[PDB]
Amino acid sequence: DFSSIASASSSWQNQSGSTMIIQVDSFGNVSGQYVNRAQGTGCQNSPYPLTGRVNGTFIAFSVGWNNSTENCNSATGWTGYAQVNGNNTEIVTSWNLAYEGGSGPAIEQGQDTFQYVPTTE
Amino acid sequence: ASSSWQNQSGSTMIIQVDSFGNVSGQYVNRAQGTGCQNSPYPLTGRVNGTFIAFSVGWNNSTENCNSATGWTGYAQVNGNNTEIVTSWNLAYEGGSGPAIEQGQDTFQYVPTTE
Ligand SMILES: O=C(O)CCCC[C@@H]1SC[C@@H]2NC(=O)N[C@@H]21
Ligand SMILES: O=C(O)CCCC[C@@H]1SC[C@@H]2NC(=O)N[C@@H]21
Repeated sequence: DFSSIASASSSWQNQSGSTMIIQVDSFGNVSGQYVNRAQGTGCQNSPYPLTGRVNGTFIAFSVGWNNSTENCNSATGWTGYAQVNGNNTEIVTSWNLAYEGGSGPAIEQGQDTFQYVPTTE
Repeated sequence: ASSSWQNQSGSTMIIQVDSFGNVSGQYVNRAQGTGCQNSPYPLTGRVNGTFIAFSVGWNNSTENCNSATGWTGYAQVNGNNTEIVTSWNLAYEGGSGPAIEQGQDTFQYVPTTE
């Protein structure tokens, strides 16, 4: 359960190198900070707030791509589930990125799997 | 600040945008064939200019669908109409195990809930 995650910060990285730090409360809110490091994308290396909801093993969270350091005129939402892989827990997700193309507004699809990262010294 | 929306499926939401770009409200699901219909669910999200993403976990203690959905899109001003064009994913327990369904919703701006 994402309850296991409650009342503590926990960190998570995806295969494109992005990290998020997330707080899950007992009310099922998700708060955190999202550092994007995926190539081909604006808004990298700078923390973006994030908010979402957890229900048991499922989660969905949201980021708007403005934090005052960089604005990419866009937003992303992710939806997925926690699962145990080997003996790591990860979060499997599909995501959409809504942004301003030059042909017009577009919405790009993709997938991201986040691995739990324990705190390091 | 506060506004109501209905999508092609008859589903309804109310959203407040605060001074930090947070979205808050509730979502009432009316899409045929789905769980968790006709019952308020918490909604949270973020906005950025004309773009937005929001999230719901389908759990309220009246009905838990073991389930969560995220939407991402943009508002556009279609004359008298304002719309939110979205794509969504719904992650849920399927028969094989956990799974993720894709779909799309256009939300029409509701002036005064008719
Ligand atoms: O380029 C932008 O408009 C904002 C950054 C985009 C980041 C996307 S969102 C989904 C995918 N997962 C990531 O960690 N980064 C990309
Ligand atoms: O059946 C469930 O697991 C909960 C109901 C989910 C309703 C989906 S979410 C996306 C689409 N838009 C809606 O207003 N309803 C469906």
